[PDB]
Amino acid sequence: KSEQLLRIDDHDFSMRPGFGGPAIPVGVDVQVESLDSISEVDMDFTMTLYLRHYWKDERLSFPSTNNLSMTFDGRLVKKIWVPDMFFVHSKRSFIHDTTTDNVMLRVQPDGKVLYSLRVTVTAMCNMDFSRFPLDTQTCSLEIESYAYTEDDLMLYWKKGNDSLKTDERISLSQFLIQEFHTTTKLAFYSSTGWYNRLYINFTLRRHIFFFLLQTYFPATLMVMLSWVSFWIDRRAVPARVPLGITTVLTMSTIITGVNASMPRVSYIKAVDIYLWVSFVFVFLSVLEYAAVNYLTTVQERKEQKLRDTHAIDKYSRIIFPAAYILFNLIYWSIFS
Amino acid sequence: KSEQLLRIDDHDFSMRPGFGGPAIPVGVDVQVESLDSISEVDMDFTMTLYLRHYWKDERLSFPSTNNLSMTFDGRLVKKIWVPDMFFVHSKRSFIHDTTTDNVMLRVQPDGKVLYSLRVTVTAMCNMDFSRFPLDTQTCSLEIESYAYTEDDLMLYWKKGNDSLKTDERISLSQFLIQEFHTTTKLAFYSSTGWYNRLYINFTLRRHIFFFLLQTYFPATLMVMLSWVSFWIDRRAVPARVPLGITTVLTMSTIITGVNASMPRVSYIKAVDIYLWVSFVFVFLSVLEYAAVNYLTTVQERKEQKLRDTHAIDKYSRIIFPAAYILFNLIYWSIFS
Amino acid sequence: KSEQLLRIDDHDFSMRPGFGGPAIPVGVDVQVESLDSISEVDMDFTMTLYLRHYWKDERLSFPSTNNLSMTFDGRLVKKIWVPDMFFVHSKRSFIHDTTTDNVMLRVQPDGKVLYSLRVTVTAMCNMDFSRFPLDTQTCSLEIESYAYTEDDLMLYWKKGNDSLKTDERISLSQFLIQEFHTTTKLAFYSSTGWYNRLYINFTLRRHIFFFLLQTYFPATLMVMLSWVSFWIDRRAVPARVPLGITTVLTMSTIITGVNASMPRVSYIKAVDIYLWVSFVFVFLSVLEYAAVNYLTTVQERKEQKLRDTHAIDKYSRIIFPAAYILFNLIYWSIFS
Amino acid sequence: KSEQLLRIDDHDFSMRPGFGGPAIPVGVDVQVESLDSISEVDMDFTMTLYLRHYWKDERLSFPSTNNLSMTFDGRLVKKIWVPDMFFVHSKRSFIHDTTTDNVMLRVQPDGKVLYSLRVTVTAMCNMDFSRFPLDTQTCSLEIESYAYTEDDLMLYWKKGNDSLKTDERISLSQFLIQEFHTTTKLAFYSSTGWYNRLYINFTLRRHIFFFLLQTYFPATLMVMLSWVSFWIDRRAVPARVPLGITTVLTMSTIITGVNASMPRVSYIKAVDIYLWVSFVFVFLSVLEYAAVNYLTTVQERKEQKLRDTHAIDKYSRIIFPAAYILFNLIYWSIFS
Amino acid sequence: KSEQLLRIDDHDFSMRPGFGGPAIPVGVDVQVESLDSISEVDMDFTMTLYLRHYWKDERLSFPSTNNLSMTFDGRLVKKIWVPDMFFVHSKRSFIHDTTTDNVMLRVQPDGKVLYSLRVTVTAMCNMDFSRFPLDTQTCSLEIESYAYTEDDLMLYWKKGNDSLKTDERISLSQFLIQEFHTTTKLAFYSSTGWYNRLYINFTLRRHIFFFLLQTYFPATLMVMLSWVSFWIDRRAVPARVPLGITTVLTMSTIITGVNASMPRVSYIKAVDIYLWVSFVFVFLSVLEYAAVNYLTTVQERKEQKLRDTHAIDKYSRIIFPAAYILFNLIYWSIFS
Ligand SMILES: C=C(C)[C@@H]1[C@H]2OC(=O)[C@@H]1[C@]1(O)C[C@H]3O[C@]34C(=O)O[C@H]2[C@]14C
Ligand SMILES: *[C@@H]1O[C@H](CO)[C@@H](O)[C@H](O)[C@H]1NC(C)=O
Ligand SMILES: *[C@@H]1O[C@H](CO)[C@@H](O)[C@H](O)[C@H]1NC(C)=O
Ligand SMILES: *[C@@H]1O[C@H](CO)[C@@H](O)[C@H](O)[C@H]1NC(C)=O
Ligand SMILES: *[C@@H]1O[C@H](CO)[C@@H](O)[C@H](O)[C@H]1NC(C)=O
Ligand SMILES: *[C@@H]1O[C@H](CO)[C@@H](O)[C@H](O)[C@H]1NC(C)=O
Ligand SMILES: *[C@@H]1O[C@H](CO)[C@@H](O)[C@H](O)[C@H]1NC(C)=O
Ligand SMILES: *[C@@H]1O[C@H](CO)[C@@H](O)[C@H](O)[C@H]1NC(C)=O
Ligand SMILES: *[C@@H]1O[C@H](CO)[C@@H](O)[C@H](O)[C@H]1NC(C)=O
Ligand SMILES: *[C@@H]1O[C@H](CO)[C@@H](O)[C@H](O)[C@H]1NC(C)=O
Ligand SMILES: CCCCCCCCCCCC
Ligand SMILES: CCCCCCCCCCCC
Ligand SMILES: CCCCCCCCCCCC
Ligand SMILES: CCCCCCCCCCCC
Ligand SMILES: CCCCCCCCCCCC
Ligand SMILES: CCCCCCCCCCCC
Ligand SMILES: CCCCCCCCCCCC
Ligand SMILES: CCCCCCCCCC
Ligand SMILES: CCCCCCCCCC
Ligand SMILES: CCCCCCCCCC
Ligand SMILES: CCCCCCCCCC
Ligand SMILES: CCCCCCCCCC
Ligand SMILES: CCCCCCCCCC
Ligand SMILES: CCCCCCCCCC
Ligand SMILES: CCCCCCCCCC
Ligand SMILES: CCCCCC
Ligand SMILES: CCCCCC
Ligand SMILES: CCCCCC
Ligand SMILES: CCCCCC
Ligand SMILES: CCCCCC
Ligand SMILES: CCCCCC
Ligand SMILES: CCCCCC
Repeated sequence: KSEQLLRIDDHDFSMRPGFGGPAIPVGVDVQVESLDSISEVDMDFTMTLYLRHYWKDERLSFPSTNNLSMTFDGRLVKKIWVPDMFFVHSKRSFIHDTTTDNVMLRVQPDGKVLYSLRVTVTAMCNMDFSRFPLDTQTCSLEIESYAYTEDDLMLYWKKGNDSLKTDERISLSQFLIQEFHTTTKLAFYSSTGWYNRLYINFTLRRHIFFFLLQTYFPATLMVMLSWVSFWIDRRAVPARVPLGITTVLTMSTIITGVNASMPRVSYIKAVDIYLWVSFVFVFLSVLEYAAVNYLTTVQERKEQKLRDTHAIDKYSRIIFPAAYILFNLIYWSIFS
Repeated sequence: KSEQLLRIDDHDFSMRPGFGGPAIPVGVDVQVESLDSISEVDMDFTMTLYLRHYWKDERLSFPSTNNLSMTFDGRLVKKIWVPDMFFVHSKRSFIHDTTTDNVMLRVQPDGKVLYSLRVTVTAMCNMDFSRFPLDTQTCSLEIESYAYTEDDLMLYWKKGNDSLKTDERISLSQFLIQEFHTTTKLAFYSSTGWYNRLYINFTLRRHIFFFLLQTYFPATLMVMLSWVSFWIDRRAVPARVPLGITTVLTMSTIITGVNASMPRVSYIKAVDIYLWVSFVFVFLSVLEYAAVNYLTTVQERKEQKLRDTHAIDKYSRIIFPAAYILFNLIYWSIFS
Repeated sequence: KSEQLLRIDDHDFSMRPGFGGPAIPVGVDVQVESLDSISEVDMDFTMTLYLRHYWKDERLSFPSTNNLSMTFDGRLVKKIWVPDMFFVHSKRSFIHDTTTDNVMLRVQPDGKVLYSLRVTVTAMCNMDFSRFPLDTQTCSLEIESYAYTEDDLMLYWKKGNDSLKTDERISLSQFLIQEFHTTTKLAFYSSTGWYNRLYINFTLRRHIFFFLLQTYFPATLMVMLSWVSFWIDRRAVPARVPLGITTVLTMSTIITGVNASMPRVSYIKAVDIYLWVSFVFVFLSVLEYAAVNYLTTVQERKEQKLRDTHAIDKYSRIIFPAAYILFNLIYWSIFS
Repeated sequence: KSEQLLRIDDHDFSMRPGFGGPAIPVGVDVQVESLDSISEVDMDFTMTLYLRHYWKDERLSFPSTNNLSMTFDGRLVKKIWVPDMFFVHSKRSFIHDTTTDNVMLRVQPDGKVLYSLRVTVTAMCNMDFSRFPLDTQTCSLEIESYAYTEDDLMLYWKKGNDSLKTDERISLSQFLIQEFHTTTKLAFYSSTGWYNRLYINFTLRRHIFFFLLQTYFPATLMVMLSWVSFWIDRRAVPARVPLGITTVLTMSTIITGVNASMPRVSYIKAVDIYLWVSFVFVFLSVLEYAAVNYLTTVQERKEQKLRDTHAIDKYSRIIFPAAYILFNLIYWSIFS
Repeated sequence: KSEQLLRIDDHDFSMRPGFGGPAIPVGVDVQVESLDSISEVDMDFTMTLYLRHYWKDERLSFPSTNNLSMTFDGRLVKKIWVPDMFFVHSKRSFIHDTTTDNVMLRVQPDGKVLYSLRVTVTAMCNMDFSRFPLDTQTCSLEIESYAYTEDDLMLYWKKGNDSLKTDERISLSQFLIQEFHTTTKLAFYSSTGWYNRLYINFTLRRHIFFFLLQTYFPATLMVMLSWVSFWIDRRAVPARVPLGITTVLTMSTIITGVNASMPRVSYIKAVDIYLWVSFVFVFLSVLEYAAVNYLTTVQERKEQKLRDTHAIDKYSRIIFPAAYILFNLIYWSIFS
């Protein structure tokens, strides 16, 4: 029996290697397999990855006539000491087990150990959508030991920045992913002490032109179309009135449709300001003709009692486009 | 073997410490890690936290030549006595188990024990939406012992109000969170007796300006736009009629769009009252013109058979805005 | 050891108390903790409750110098006999297990046993929506023994109608709950025999005024608006035609919006009849003006070749409202 | 101990009864409790039922001084031989386990065994939606042995067609259920051989009148409303043009609303043909007036330069209704 | 006992057959039962299948007086050596277990083993939607050993291209499935070495005519309808203006409805280009009449101060259709 080469019953595996002395170093490597999904309302993401550990334990040394190592499955894990990593700020996770548990142990003759497993994790990520759709988000995944402080276990990336590998075909449906890198930091708990923590960081961006074409284009077109009425003769009331009222109706339907398809985040975003200012411009163009119609009727009644283009139209033809251009300049300077 | 220092087999661990005498006190600490989500249709919320227990048991004392403690994982729990806490009014919960069970036990040489675990819980929260979107909600999470009354187990907060800690970056997408504090209260069950219960309280609020801009602004603009027809000549029937009918259509589409985007709660809310009163104001503007046109036709026929502005318009120009302003004053005094 | 006071190994716990003789009575109490959700499409509801059992077994009697009882957790269950209750007509259920299994056993010195557990269950409920939104539903939850007939186990409510308790703040978001009571009935299975079954009954109702305001009010307003054209001069064709066609469009949008927000039940309901009759009334008013315009053109052309209000308008002004009022009287007498 | 009356340790229970000889017959009965849900997009249904097995095993015979049988729970199943049935073409399934496993074994003194359990299963069902909403679907649930061919195990319905029972109040929200019956068939696997398979068959149908009223009625009404313009004076251009364009808008909104409420099946169905032919009829009536108005203006200009009802209208008044009637006759003869 | 024929206790089954020598060959067969679902936003598919393994082990040889084989269930798997296959790039999977584990082991007298199990797996699939709805996707399912490299275990298809069988009734609701075939390829890991990998490939396509009729047809019809105004007398302002503005409103509603019914993928697709170019064509025809009306009013004012068809309409009648046809030719040459 191979479990008789390792003196399982001659040693107590409830304590760490080197217990009572200096801390034991443990190295970590990670390979990212895929990004499964992202949730904007719940503010989390899901990832599948390979996790590997490296450490040395003299109690597992065995004699050999050559340099062949021995490989074991998940059944041996319960009989020896292994490091207890967990994912910080996660919501749910599990280890894959088809057709059997995806766990491996490899032991060298001199006592070096490799421990590998395949896991799926959902972790939290705070997001800010004030600048939507020109926003940028940064996310991270954190690893830490649950029960051992830095006095007992020393956690580090095995090969520095070379310890992170990502799949060539990783992609998301509605985001672009870039800038994977690794960092470390020390954390404190008043109950127990200081801990090492490892990080995996990346960035997310959207496709700008899609949102431009879907949202900003129709609003600009409707605002420009409402300016046509300033060039129609003022004597055609049944032509001037329906134009303005139907433009207002169209702008309202567009705004409702746009709201129906965005993530349901209930605070003011950058796209909302643009849409509601355009709605005010279309509203003001209808009141402009109401003032012209009233003053023309007043003059005709006074002339009849005694017995060309109105100035408001001429000034509107200049004022409305200039105001819209000035608003656009300020907006795109603020929001880049 | 470390389990031989603690005389596990020399004691019965189905009974509480101090059995037959005074109740054993147990202290509790809580650290809130995140708020995962909140559901308005089912009226519940989800939370992840650390739970910690403190107590003393002389049966676990072991000799030591120094003052170092021993740490064990979840495999020891089944061999000793531990407190049986549960969450009152909860719907589902679980303990995280990747890469192993997130359970820890630490024993001092004099017999003091610390018991810590990491858990996610879903709990019920009754809410009232009569004043939507100006409503305020209060929620709480409750802890109690399942099998021991106040005569056997004494449950209390370990450090008073300092025993509750919350994450620096706790947030929700559609709510504002504030005012965490802890309380205690005694509960009675007729079948077994009196129990101590612990509480964690917090408050929720919405972003008012977003809802103002999305809902109250368009309705007011449409109501004011319907008043333009009072200033247009009564002889232009093909201009006066379409304006009113199209304003009614626009108001109806806005109401349908707003209804589709709110949580599906089937009773009358504050925002419903405002919207349907504005729909009546636009409705009454169409009947006013119907009366003006009918009386004009009757007068003209009477004059021709025998062989200026109508008073209704002059009165309407004043009466409609004053009534709308009075309604707004009453509404905003009642709903603040 | 506490399990040595009870002669576990001296008795056979695969058989019921009193085996071979009269049936053993078992009493039941239920405390309803919350109603979690209800689904109209799948016709089921979810509930959380406490379940308690009472019976006597002399094999569990133990000597004592006093009258104190002993409490055990869920680990003792597998070593003794317990009743096997199950929920009839259920779809899924589970027992809570955080931080440990929510199971309790208390044994009296004379052998009386109390068995308590906390459970969540989803159960079916047939619903009929023919009278929506004026419908009323009755539901029940049923309890029965799986393997013992009435000749072996006798099941009853321990304290009659006082055995059911409900929470003071139990509520549903879209329903009103009323009239909790308990009942019993005998059931027959041809393979095994007769069984006792216990029932918990309750009733559900809706908020009528919300549905009235959301659905019946706008349709009535639009129907009344379509009658305005009967008072407009027939010589204004470009005002009479657009009014009718726009009213038809508005009614269609209202009907589509209402259908989009109701439960997706694919058969005719009370509200559907009302909406489509109002649609026909608005449709018939457009044909009315088509007849008036055609006859007027014929009359003028005949007179010119040969070289007031039309009666149809006068009669329509009376007939249409009378017909609508008659329809309303019949409808609301049938559907209350 | 009842498990010592049956000589458990004196027999090998890894081999079937009668091993080495003729196949052992096993009878099956089924009782259907409910139909839980049905998914048209994923093409599956969910069912809850009781499964009962009958067979004889002489090794389980025990002596008795009377004719009583012994009852056991699910704990005995692991110690004897039982048949290994499974559901063919299923997606997921489970056995209910509250308050304990819903499994029963009843053994006669002479060795006859009854094995009963309560199970929930999700099974696939291929559907064809070409004739929606006038389509009919057929579904089945299949039962087979996993590891034994017909040379070892003979599987059959115990009581012919009387072996299937259904609940008196089984129903679905959007379908009607009918025609339950049972069949059998032999199947071949190249790796192992022949197997017996058992079937449960039923039929599903829709409510026709609901779909008629929601879809076919409004489209026909709009098509008939477009014919009104043929009877209006050709000189009323601002009355003729908006009527046609608004009818087109109403029809388009109706089609979009109807599409939004159906299951998302991406190929041509029967209702799509009707709606899009009606849209073409409304489109063609607008071009008809564009032709009449153009020819009228050409004639007037020619006569003025030189110094009644148009035939197109007269012929359209007859042609359009006749073509629509003919289309309806063909459609309802093809789709019944 | 049957397990005493196989010398279980005489062998170490933690090591592979032939340890220390050449690699052991393992053959694989697959039968596909169904395709359960597909998610375009999350980019995965779900499959149910049978997996079979073939290999030889001398340690399981047993003497026999005939040539009959023995069959075992999943309980024997834990006592012998079996291959550890897993699915590469999978998100979740499980093995069916109703009414017991769907696992079979059959052993020949000479030591040949067949190992069969039934599993459901969800695997990722990168998709590209640039050419939607004329896009084509290719998918694969991958099988590999978790712990043994090519120096220990040789993995191959048992019968080449004949090792894959698919159900005759495999189908999807919204896709067509075709071209199943198998391949192999070697993969390298820097940590451990070289592995064999097996592939199963297939292709997906859509129903083109459905999307043509639902999307491209209404947009083309509305573009053609906007050309009618070029043939109407320029002096009918209340007929020309409403036609254009209502055409714009109709096109906008169509675009919103189509966007609401497509998968939520946030980048530009082929259908989006066609729809927004058609919207521009309708927008430009409204400015065309704005120019004609202004130039006519200027001329009449100049002539009055001093005391037929306008050319723009004549040229528009030719230019607009030619440009649309040219755009269609270029678009359909690019996207096939
Ligand atoms: C249907 C709509 C949008 C309105 C309705 O009334 C309007 O004012 C809008 C208009 O687009 C413009 C005007 O021609 C219209 C008409 O008389 O009825 C209709 C027409 C077409
Ligand atoms: C490799 O194995 C041989 C025994 O064959 C041993 O002598 C040698 O030291 C080993 N080398 C290493 C690097 O372990
Ligand atoms: C890893 O590389 C990144 C590159 O952005 C760098 O920022 C980071 O400091 C590096 N970490 C280490 C440990 O070198
Ligand atoms: C600290 O440990 C020493 C043992 O070296 C012990 O004698 C001493 O009492 C301990 N101090 C306290 C405060 O427990
Ligand atoms: C803790 O502080 C909160 C702060 O509002 C207070 O309400 C509560 O009473 C305090 N509890 C105790 C025990 O002091
Ligand atoms: C109460 O306990 C005493 C022993 O202290 C016993 O003698 C007596 O019978 C008990 N009475 C009851 C009612 O249990
Ligand atoms: C209990 O009270 C309810 C109240 O309506 C009644 O319906 C029921 O029949 C009563 N049962 C008994 C056993 O008294
Ligand atoms: C019934 O039991 C009696 C003894 O109680 C026995 O003699 C008889 O044979 C039995 N009959 C059957 C049909 O089991
Ligand atoms: C078939 O079984 C017989 C035993 O009756 C045996 O002698 C013979 O060798 C077997 N044949 C083969 C091809 O293994
Ligand atoms: C299996 O069949 C496919 C069918 O096209 C073919 O492409 C492939 O080369 C075949 N594989 C082998 C190993 O022949
Ligand atoms: C058509 C409305 C948008 C006008 C501005 C063009 C977009 C410039 C934004 C650049 C983002 C990097
Ligand atoms: C409240 C935080 C800054 C957001 C500013 C919103 C201003 C809305 C203006 C809309 C104009 C119609
Ligand atoms: C836009 C219509 C609302 C005008 C009144 C403003 C609301 C006043 C109360 C706001 C609560 C903070
Ligand atoms: C049912 C609770 C009282 C709420 C009062 C609603 C009154 C709304 C009137 C709307 C008039 C159009
Ligand atoms: C406005 C349409 C409803 C008119 C009838 C009034 C409601 C009567 C039914 C009341 C049911 C409680
Ligand atoms: C199908 C069950 C009887 C329901 C009768 C509904 C009749 C509605 C007629 C609507 C005509 C506009
Ligand atoms: C940005 C990737 C190429 C897509 C170009 C889209 C151009 C659409 C033009 C629409 C004209 C209104
Ligand atoms: C905001 C007030 C709207 C009503 C004003 C109507 C136009 C005024 C013409 C002088
Ligand atoms: C009537 C003079 C030209 C009108 C267009 C002015 C455009 C303003 C852009 C600054
Ligand atoms: C509720 C009134 C519906 C009919 C309106 C008729 C207008 C009256 C003009 C005298
Ligand atoms: C023509 C007099 C001014 C019209 C508007 C009056 C508004 C009064 C608000 C109370
Ligand atoms: C159902 C007939 C629709 C066309 C009739 C148009 C009105 C004719 C009035 C004489
Ligand atoms: C102008 C003659 C009457 C028009 C209605 C005829 C209907 C034709 C259906 C065959
Ligand atoms: C000279 C014709 C003017 C047409 C109206 C222009 C308004 C839109 C400019 C982009
Ligand atoms: C009035 C001149 C003919 C108009 C038809 C032009 C169609 C151009 C398609 C190439
Ligand atoms: C807001 C434009 C109208 C100007 C009134 C003088
Ligand atoms: C009198 C000129 C008014 C201009 C307003 C835009
Ligand atoms: C709604 C105002 C009506 C007044 C008629 C005299
Ligand atoms: C708004 C109605 C006024 C009535 C004046 C005669
Ligand atoms: C409503 C029908 C009126 C008939 C008058 C002659
Ligand atoms: C509808 C076509 C009419 C043809 C008249 C010559
Ligand atoms: C479409 C532009 C034509 C210009 C004719 C002079």
